This record gives sequence, structure tokens and C-alpha cells, in this order.
Amino acid sequence: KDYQKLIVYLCDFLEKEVQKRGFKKVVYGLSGGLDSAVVGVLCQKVFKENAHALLMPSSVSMPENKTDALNLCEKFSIPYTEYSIAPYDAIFSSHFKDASLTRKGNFCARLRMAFLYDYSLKSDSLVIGTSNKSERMLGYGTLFGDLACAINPIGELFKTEVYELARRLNIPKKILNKPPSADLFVGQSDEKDLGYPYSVIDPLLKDIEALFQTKPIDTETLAQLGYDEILVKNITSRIQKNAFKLELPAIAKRF
Amino acid sequence: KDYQKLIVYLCDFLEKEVQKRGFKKVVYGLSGGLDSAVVGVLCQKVFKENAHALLMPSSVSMPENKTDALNLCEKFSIPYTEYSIAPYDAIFSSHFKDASLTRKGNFCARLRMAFLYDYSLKSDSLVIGTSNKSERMLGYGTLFGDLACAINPIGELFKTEVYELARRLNIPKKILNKPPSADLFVGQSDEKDLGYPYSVIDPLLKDIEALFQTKPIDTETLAQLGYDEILVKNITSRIQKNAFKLELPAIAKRFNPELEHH
Ligand SMILES: Nc1ncnc2c1ncn2[C@@H]1O[C@H](COP(=O)(O)OP(=O)(O)OC[C@H]2OC([n+]3cccc(C(=O)O)c3)[C@H](O)[C@@H]2O)[C@@H](O)[C@H]1O
Ligand SMILES: Nc1ncnc2c1ncn2[C@@H]1O[C@H](COP(=O)(O)OP(=O)(O)OC[C@H]2O[C@@H]([n+]3cccc(C(=O)O)c3)[C@H](O)[C@@H]2O)[C@@H](O)[C@H]1O
Ligand SMILES: Nc1ncnc2c1ncn2[C@@H]1O[C@H](COP(=O)(O)OP(=O)(O)OP(=O)(O)O)[C@@H](O)[C@H]1O
Ligand SMILES: Nc1ncnc2c1ncn2[C@@H]1O[C@H](COP(=O)(O)OP(=O)(O)OP(=O)(O)O)[C@@H](O)[C@H]1O
Ligand SMILES: [Mg+2]
Ligand SMILES: [Mg+2]
Repeated sequence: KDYQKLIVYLCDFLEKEVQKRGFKKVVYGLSGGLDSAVVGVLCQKVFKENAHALLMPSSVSMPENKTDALNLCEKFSIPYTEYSIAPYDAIFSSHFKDASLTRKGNFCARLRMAFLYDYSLKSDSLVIGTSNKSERMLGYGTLFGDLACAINPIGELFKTEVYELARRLNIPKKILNKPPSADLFVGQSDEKDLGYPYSVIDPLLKDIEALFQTKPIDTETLAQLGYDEILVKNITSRIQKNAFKLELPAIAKRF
Repeated sequence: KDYQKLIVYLCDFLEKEVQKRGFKKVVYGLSGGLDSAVVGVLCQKVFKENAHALLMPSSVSMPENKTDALNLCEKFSIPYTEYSIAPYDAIFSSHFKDASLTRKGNFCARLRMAFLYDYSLKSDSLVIGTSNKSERMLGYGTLFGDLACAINPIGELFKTEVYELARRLNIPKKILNKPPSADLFVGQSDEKDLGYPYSVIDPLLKDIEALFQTKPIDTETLAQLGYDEILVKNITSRIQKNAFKLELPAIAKRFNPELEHH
């Protein structure tokens, strides 16, 4: 129950990493969801007015999410800026009508990466990421999109742990009770895309991280732990298919 | 010859890296410049028609560059597609009229990454990078922009070496002698931005690679070699300031509390 210890640890991390790089200001995307709310509150405790939230709704971003984001900023005195990327996704939709929801969402996530980095350069700030360990392991995120940042304080925290941390940070119940959703298209949700809730995925991901962090996953070993055959096959496939997102691009060694 | 061994080496790298990932098709951005022309020719030899070139001119892109890129595809039978990003940068210019040239250029480089990746997903392909070793060490490129890719065959070749390889690959003279330029704004050139041509930069980078790799750069040692003080200061700064572009993000490790009995 020593989450106060964890909060101090993460705040110290943010302070040290930003300082060692020669910066004193940070920016991050605030979506109205749990993860970015946690990152926003942590940065506010460390940089106060020097931590800035950037809200970037799209043409399909759900309205409620944005208002919840604004309410968070007012509650925690977080300076913010609202910048719509709708004019950009509108062009993409007109040029690629039959584009899959995934392609449309990935473009938006990258547009967000671009404006966060643009904002950072013009204001001399660093971009703080919000991807949690569950998403990172599953590769549930857009490469060079929401996975793009300079520093990420909750990258080794599983989704269930980010939630527990959020409670200690007094994150609004509105955001705490909100089901995870990339919000890249109307009706999207982590549970629907993944097929299982984080209450079922996280326990398995934790054993996989402990047993096979730098070695191949042994589905038979996981089977012995009492995990559903189908569940293991599905989660293992996702992890192995997206392992590349956690690695640097392959560069031919000097001849 | 060693250049032929190099070509075979790079071709094998591309085929093995793409195959081990379960792919058979690749895509890359063709700007009309030397770096992308080199990557395009190499990919054509390995994947033939399965290697696609994506031309993405902006509102400021020089027209001559697109023409040279198109002629390259014709000479080497490279399938291509032209998608202008002008409509997108036009909105950016309208929203941020006073944005710096660097900010505007970074936005375009990132739009190109997004379309290359969009194209790769819809066609079951991998994005091949074109950043050379000089650009990588100097951080002369947009993070998550042109530096973004799955595999990069020329990341360990200095610009000067890329030029020599290009000669053996029979790249059009128009491209070979073309001055390096991000072409993110009218009149841009690597020499004007960096302050020096690669003929002066590369020799210094090669010494830095040989002298410093386990320890930080020592400007006094470089001064003893005979390098000009300004060149050393300029290049050393670019390398140290932009080293972060070649690394993954800093992620906070799991918290391990120091227990009372520890
Ligand atoms: N083996 C390999 N080695 C190196 N590169 C490889 C590769 N295999 C594919 N690639 C490349 O990776 C690309 C596919 O990766 P990527 O573009 O990320 O795309 P993808 O993984 O296909 O889509 C991202 C997914 O996670 C999503 N997401 C996005 C944003 C936020 C959240 C959230 O929960 O907040 C979730 C999204 O909705 C979708 O379900 C390919 O098209 C290809 O260019
Ligand atoms: N220490 C650090 N650790 C982690 N992240 C750090 C950081 N310092 C800055 N950052 C972040 O990195 C950002 C700055 O990097 P970045 O956005 O790339 O921007 P930046 O390096 O400032 O501009 C890109 C540069 O490379 C150029 N370029 C671009 C595109 C193509 C070519 C070409 O030759 O084709 C050359 C360009 O002309 C310019 O000289 C910052 O705003 C910040 O968010
Ligand atoms: N409309 C948006 N405005 C600003 N940032 C956004 C927006 N949509 C996505 N982002 C950014 O991309 C990330 C993707 O959201 P993600 O679903 O992963 O987490 P979240 O919304 O913070 O929390 P949760 O996973 O519970 O929904 C956000 O954390 C945020 O940094
Ligand atoms: N108009 C464009 N169309 C397609 N791709 C582009 C365009 N502009 C830039 N790119 C991509 O981004 C990269 C920019 O890198 P860069 O300008 O340094 O190299 P280059 O133009 O190939 O060669 P050079 O360094 O001599 O200019 C290109 O290699 C290419 O993949
Ligand atoms: Mg969300
Ligand atoms: Mg060029």
C-alpha cells in the first residue's frame, strides 16, 4: 500500500531525466483517459506550470473525453492548449475513404506525435509519453505515434497498476471508471480490440514479463500455470508480432 | 572489387532482414536525392517489383527533384506512386504562419513517415530507411520523421561512402552531383545548415568513431590532430546534443523499494 513511495519514485524520475537533458519544461497529450491523466498529474507535481497538457481531438474523438480532460486541468491547475487535428484527418478521409479504422487511427496518432514534438521545439520542452507496460508488451499502440516520446514514467507499469496509482493520485472517478479506449474511432475500446479485460490480461502479462523478458515465450509453461489455452495463444501471438515496436530499426553493420 | 562485395553485402542484408520478419515487399520515400536513390536501386535488385517508391512532394519541394526521382524509377523499372503532402502542410502554414523553417520542415518529414507507414500497412510492406551514417551521428534528420523505418541498409555508411557506392550503382549524374539538401524549404542545403560539406565533415567523423566509442569526445585530442577549432566545436556539439535520436525513450524501471532490513 506504499503507493506514496511509488509516487515519490516516479516524480524523482521525471525531475532527474528532464534535468539531465538540460530541460525544465514538458508537454504531453491529454486525452481524457486514465494513462495521460496519471502522467499529467505526476508532471504537475514536479514542474507545476512548466508542465503543459495538449488536447488534440480528431473528427471522431468522443466529446466527453475532451471535457473530462479540461476538467482535469482545472482541478489540478494544469496549463493546457486545445488544438484540433480534424482538419488534417478530414483530408486523409477524403483521400482514403475505404481506409481501415486502424489506418485512420494510426494516422491520427502520428499527427498527435507531430504536434507534440512541434509544441516541444517551439516552447523548449520535452515530450512525456504515456504508454503503459500492458500496451507496450502487446504492441497495442502506433509505432512513431503514441509510442513516441523522450521520457515515459509509466512504461513499466501494467494497466492495472496505473489504475491503482491513479486512485492514490486522486484522479477523478469519471476517468477512473472510464473503460480504456484508444478513441481512434467511435465505439472503440481496449476490451473489444484485445478481446479480454486488463483484469485477465495483466496477470498473464506479468508472468510472461517475469519468465520470458529476454527469452522466447513457452506456451506450455504458461499452460501449466493454469492459463486458458486460447488466451495464451492470443496474447503470445500479439506480443511476438509486435516485439519490433520496442526495438530500434535494423541497421546494416559497417562493412 | 570491394564495392561489389559491399553491394552483395547490402543486398543480402535487405533480403534476410525482410524475410526473417515474414515480409516480401518494401516501400521507401524517393526524394530525388542521392541517399534514397541508392536505397531504391538496392531494393530493386533484391525485391524487383515488390520494392515500391513513394514520391511525396510538399508545397515547397523543388519540382526538379520529383522529375529526377521519376527518371530514376524509369531507368531502373521501379514501381512508384506520387502522393502530395501539400494539402496538409498548407493547413500547418495557415495555423502557424510564423513557425520556424525547422518546425515546418519537421512537420513535413513526419507527414512522410506517416504516409510511408500507412502505405506499408495497406500493402503488407516494410519501410526501408535512407539515413546515412553522417546524418545519424550528427542528428541531422527529424526524429520519428525521416529517421523512422524498419530497416536501413546505409545507416553505417558515411555520406562520402554513399556517393562512392552510388557511382558503382550507376545512379544518374543529375543525382550524383546534386548538392545534399533536406529540401524542406526553398534554398536549403546540408552545407549551409551544417556549415561544412561532407568532404570536410566525414574525415572528422571517422576519427571520432575510431578514437571515441568507450569514452566521450576529447576536443583537445582532435585539436592535436590538426582539425580546426570551430569545426570540432560544431561537430562535437551536434553529436552529443543529438545522440538521443539514436536511442529508445527513457522508461522508468520497475520500482524496487529498499526494505527496512536491507
Ligand atoms: N517485423 C517487423 N519489423 C519492423 N517493422 C515492422 C514489422 N512488422 C511490421 N512492421 C511495421 O509496423 C507497421 C505496423 O505497426 P503500427 O503502424 O503501429 O500498426 P498496427 O500495429 O498494425 O496498428 C496499431 C494498433 O495498436 C493501435 N493503437 C494505436 C494508438 C493508440 C492505441 C491505444 O491503446 O492508445 C492503440 C491500433 O488502434 C491498432 O489496433 C507496419 O505497417 C510496418 O510498416
Ligand atoms: N536530450 C533529449 N532527449 C530526448 N529528446 C530530446 C532531447 N533533446 C531534444 N529532444 C526532443 O527532440 C526534439 C528535437 O529533435 P527534432 O524534432 O528531430 O528536431 P531538430 O533536431 O531540432 O530539427 C531537425 C534537424 O535535422 C534536420 N533535418 C530534418 C529532416 C531531414 C533532414 C535531411 O537531411 O533529410 C535534416 C534539420 O534541418 C534540423 O537541422 C525536440 O523538440 C524534443 O522534443
Ligand atoms: N484527443 C487526444 N488529445 C490529446 N492526446 C491524445 C488524444 N488521443 C490520444 N492522445 C495521446 O495518446 C495516448 C493514447 O491514449 P491511450 O488510450 O493509450 O491512453 P489514455 O487515453 O490516456 O488512457 P486509457 O488507456 O484508459 O484510455 C494518450 O495517453 C495521449 O497522450
Ligand atoms: N519529396 C519527397 N518525396 C519522397 N520522399 C522524400 C521527400 N523528401 C524527403 N523524402 C525522404 O526523406 C529522406 C530525406 O533525406 P535526405 O534529403 O537527407 O536524403 P536524399 O534526398 O535521399 O539525399 P540527399 O541527402 O543528397 O539530399 C529521403 O531519403 C526520403 O526517403
Ligand atoms: Mg484513451
Ligand atoms: Mg533531398
